[PDB]
Amino acid sequence: AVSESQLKKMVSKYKYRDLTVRETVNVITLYKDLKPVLDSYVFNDGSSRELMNLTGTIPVPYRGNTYNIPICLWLLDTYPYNPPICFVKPTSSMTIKTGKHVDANGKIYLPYLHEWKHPQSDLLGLIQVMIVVFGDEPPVFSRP
Repeated sequence: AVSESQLKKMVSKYKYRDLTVRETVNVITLYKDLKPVLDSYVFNDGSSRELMNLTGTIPVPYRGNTYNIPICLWLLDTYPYNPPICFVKPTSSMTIKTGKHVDANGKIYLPYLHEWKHPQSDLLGLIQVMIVVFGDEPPVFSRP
């Protein structure tokens, strides 16, 4: 994976670095296709900041098969006290299936994010929710 020393260096400007690093470790230890990456987040204001996101796939059972659903979770620099900004990340070969929990840009909406409160709310709990919702209604299509 990535080490915690590397994670601590990557999120060095975060307000709650040890908590963010611990939750990230737990996620990438469990979901080995999620990778931590530093990238520029384009805010609504127009400003931009360098934030860590978790990007990759999570395993989702759907009607007799397990699908690798591509996602992106952005951690704000006040993580874990504000929720991540979450997207499904379809490849060039994929479409986004919109619905109650997913808009046309791939942004995800869930009661868990709206209701987010630390420490009862965390990235592992969130991913469990995504696995249930996407298991009911896959947010990405790839064939007719």
